[PDB]
Amino acid sequence: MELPIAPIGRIIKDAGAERVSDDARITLAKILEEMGRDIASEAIKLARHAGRKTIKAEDIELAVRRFK
Amino acid sequence: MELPIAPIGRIIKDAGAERVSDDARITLAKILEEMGRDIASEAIKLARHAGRKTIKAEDIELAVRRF
Amino acid sequence: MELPIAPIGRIIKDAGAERVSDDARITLAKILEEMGRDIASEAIKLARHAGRKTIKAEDIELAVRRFK
Amino acid sequence: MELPIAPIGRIIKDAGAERVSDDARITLAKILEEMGRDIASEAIKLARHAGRKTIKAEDIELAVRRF
Amino acid sequence: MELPIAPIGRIIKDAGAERVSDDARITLAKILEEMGRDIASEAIKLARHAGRKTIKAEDIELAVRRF
Amino acid sequence: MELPIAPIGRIIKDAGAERVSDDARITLAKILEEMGRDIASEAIKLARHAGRKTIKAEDIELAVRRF
DNA sequence: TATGAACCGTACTGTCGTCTGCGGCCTTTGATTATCAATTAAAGCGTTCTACGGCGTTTTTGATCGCTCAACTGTGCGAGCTAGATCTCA
DNA sequence: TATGAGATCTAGCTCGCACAGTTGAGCGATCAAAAACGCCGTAGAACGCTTTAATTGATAATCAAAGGCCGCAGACGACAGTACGGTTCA
Ligand SMILES: C[As](C)(=O)[O-]
Ligand SMILES: C[As](C)(=O)[O-]
Ligand SMILES: C[As](C)(=O)[O-]
Repeated sequence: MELPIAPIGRIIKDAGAERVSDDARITLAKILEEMGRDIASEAIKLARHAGRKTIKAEDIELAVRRFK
Repeated sequence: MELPIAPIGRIIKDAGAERVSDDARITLAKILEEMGRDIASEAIKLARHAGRKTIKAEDIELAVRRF
Repeated sequence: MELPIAPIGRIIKDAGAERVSDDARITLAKILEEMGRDIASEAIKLARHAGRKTIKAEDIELAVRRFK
Repeated sequence: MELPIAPIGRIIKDAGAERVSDDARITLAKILEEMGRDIASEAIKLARHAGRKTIKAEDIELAVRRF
Repeated sequence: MELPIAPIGRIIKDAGAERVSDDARITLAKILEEMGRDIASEAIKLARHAGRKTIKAEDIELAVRRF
Repeated sequence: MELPIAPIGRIIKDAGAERVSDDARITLAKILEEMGRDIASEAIKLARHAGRKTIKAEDIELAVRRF
């Protein structure tokens, strides 16, 4: 669990939530981290397909146009 | 930009990336934050529909199954 | 409708079908052609992400590695 | 090899490809043929589950909802 | 949450678990219930495709093939 | 057969089934129980690998990512 | 990874509450026989679009070079994670 | 509407995110020889179309069976409250 809980809680709060449960925060944390991992994997596959070793923003933006 | 860059960089690195550009990190940050905001909004609408004011984990888990 | 109907009908026949409706054949034709177009499009985006303009088998296998 | 190569090449061309390798055409051919076989099999099982022996469009459209 | 927790806990116990967390029991409960709902839906689609209104064991056994 | 039939029947009913055969209920029961046993076993092996003896929800959530 | 150590947080015994399970009768739906049209297979026709090169040529993909740029030490001020009290919904 | 349940708030104690050069490396460039795709006219093997004709999938109606619903005795899942073996800290 690399992602911190507090900023995500602040996200849910900024979304319009009066009160936010810790379970919701941790859940959204694990979910967002999961999506991050998947998108990262796709971007890596893309960059590796592009003959490059460094992950650029292009790889992320292209990998994100395929769910998740 | 509520989400920090370093942990996300650690995510991309743990995914199998030898080197990661800062632009990629910031991009993935904005993307994850966007998804977070949207999902949070949906969960808020669900919980508000459920007669509750506090966002519980069920609201999140149900909201993510609406993408 | 780029794809011919008869070979696809022969595919359904080779699958184990005693009798095959024409509606089923044309339907499967439109479906397979649709899938083909989608996969081709994805492979094109992948190759275009690369330094190439020509679509190679790698692009096809990678686009099919992320589903139609 | 039930499927012809040329129409599929024309499909890739209609997708927006300037130049297309033969390997890509044959690969996409084998892939589309594979999917065709799988969907056909599923549709056959579907119709066989029913009181019919003939494969109708309904069976295909229902079998394709299994990816 | 239609499914009870205790029998599932007994399942995990019969699997070879010395001690079982309640979170694990509830998790496996919701998961198994989810799978049950999905399989039930598929079986319903199957029986409705078969021109019948009653869900028979055939529909379940065929719906569980997805897999 | 650790799992009860009635709640599963209520699941199939909640899925949209007008009428449900008892054979279908028992079948889905045995299926869900089977999946439960397999997933439980996998989770047990997972927890046994992690240096813990107690099965937590994490082990289940990781075991279900094998299907 | 090994030594403990404080503390979650289980297994536990036992009690209460609900839920299943089951046999009752009934109502509806499941196959089943029989009829009858829908339609799909089989063959044979004509015509098209396949597959196959031969060359001309766009396009790769080699190799080598500055060159931005990401990783990686160390630092300070920021940021989250925690513990406890108070209330606000659940 | 009564009560745990639990989320917000306050404060502070760390924790790791942010940052600034430094060093080294992967990246985009520059042409360049060569794989390799496109073009296109040719021979031919297909797809398509169509009528014969029989197998089939509906329709209709009668029969039997098989869930649904109701209600009851008994099973067992849920729920505190308490010693402790286990987990996750250091
Ligand atoms: C205090 As608020 C912005 O989470 O409603
Ligand atoms: C040759 As083209 C214009 O169909 O990509
Ligand atoms: C005693 As056991 C098989 O439930 O761990």
